[PDB]
Amino acid sequence: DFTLRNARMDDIDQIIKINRLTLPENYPYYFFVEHLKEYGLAFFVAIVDNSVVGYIMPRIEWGFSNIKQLPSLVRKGHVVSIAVLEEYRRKGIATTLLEASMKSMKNDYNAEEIYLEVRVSNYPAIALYEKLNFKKVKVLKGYYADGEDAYLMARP
Ligand SMILES: CC(C)(COP(=O)(O)OP(=O)(O)OC[C@H]1O[C@@H](n2cnc3c(N)ncnc32)[C@H](O)[C@@H]1OP(=O)(O)O)[C@@H](O)C(=O)NCCC(=O)NCCS
Ligand SMILES: [Cl-]
Repeated sequence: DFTLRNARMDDIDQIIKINRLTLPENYPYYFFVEHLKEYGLAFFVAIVDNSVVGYIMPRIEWGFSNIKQLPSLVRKGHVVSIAVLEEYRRKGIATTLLEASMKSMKNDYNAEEIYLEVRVSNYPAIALYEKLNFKKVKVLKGYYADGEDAYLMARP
């Protein structure tokens, strides 16, 4: 089984290692640090045997809604990055990380809606998000480097 706690500065080495093994968007270390500094309460790691096997990196934003029809300014949570090491997948880790991060986005940071972007080919993640009541809002054409479309997904 696994446990969740808030990420700490000394987790970043392991967070970056997971990021680089699992995802092509390889953000600089300082990028991870900025999110930990500003939105840390909603930045979680999953722990198995005193090591990090998963994380969720959040951002809290203010701007136009991705959900309302008429332009509408809101406080919104943004899932920037989420990953689980291969060996530890399908154990409910990402679900747990997401539920924990979303709680904090709303309760610590006053987020009113939550959104993310995902590769249209990333069926495991799309399935995860739809389980947690995210809906496809629109296709961001050619969002990824090389040209892959993203779904913008958002949750009221
Ligand atoms: C997407 C990812 C974070 C899922 O992590 P996870 O801990 O394995 O997810 P969970 O175990 O909580 O799964 C929750 C739901 O996700 C879906 N899912 C996860 N992996 C799946 C897969 N291999 N095939 C089909 N559905 C999958 C299922 O609907 C699952 O619900 P269920 O098993 O009860 O039916 C993980 O596969 C991953 O680390 N991928 C690489 C990084 C990445 O793509 N992150 C997202 C970028 S936007
Ligand atoms: Cl691409």
